[PDB]
Amino acid sequence: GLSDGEWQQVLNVWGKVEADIAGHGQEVLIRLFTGHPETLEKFDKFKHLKTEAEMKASEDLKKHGTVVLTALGGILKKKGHHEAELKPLAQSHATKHKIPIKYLEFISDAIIHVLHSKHPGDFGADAQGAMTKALELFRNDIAAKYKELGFQ
Ligand code: HEM
Repeated sequence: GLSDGEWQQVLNVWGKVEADIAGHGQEVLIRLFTGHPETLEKFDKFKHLKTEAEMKASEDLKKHGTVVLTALGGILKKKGHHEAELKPLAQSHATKHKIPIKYLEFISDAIIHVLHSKHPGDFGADAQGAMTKALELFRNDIAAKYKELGFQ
């Protein structure tokens, strides 16, 4: 649960991402894959990437980063009223991709890391607080659907 002022902060931060969605999306995925190499094994289309240079050169990885962040932005713009947008993603991630909730924690922390890396000194304590709460709400509502499905 976020206040209006907290949502305002989230959507202000999100404007930074929307100026360069592919570059942000690329860096989020590279931070996830290099920091948590087990996550790469869930992607049949990325498991061939052995080095970060290959990851950086991969146009398909940047494309998937765009898909991911576009979906997340659509959810965030709902300011918590996201049941219809979140349900299919929870279902695909539990039943088809088999992504444990732990990896959603990993990508959440990776988003924070990338924001500080690309906007140093311009991602303030209030903005980090509100963005963190929004990612927690997203993860928690996914977790409820995972529990319904019995997925661990
Ligand atoms: C911010 C959280 C994330 C968002 C919003 C997101 C969004 C998406 C979307 C929109 C798709 C395509 C449609 C679908 O299959 O449902 C996708 C595919 C996928 N997601 Fe996620 N995702 C997230 C986190 C993750 C994480 C943590 C992993 C793995 C570590 C992951 C693994 C995948 C895989 C395996 C695919 C299929 C790729 C394909 O083969 O083309 N997702 N995701």
